[PDB]
Amino acid sequence: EDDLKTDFYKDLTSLGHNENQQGSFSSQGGSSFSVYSSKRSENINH
Repeated sequence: EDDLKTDFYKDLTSLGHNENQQGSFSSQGGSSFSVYSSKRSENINH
């Protein structure tokens, strides 16, 4: 007699992620008064 049995099992999984997010925000507020005289300025950035 000769018997010969053989198994080869291979399993491969690859997972990839690339994520890119940008946000840039700016707001301005201004009031001006002249002759009473006043100047008023506001600026905000995020």
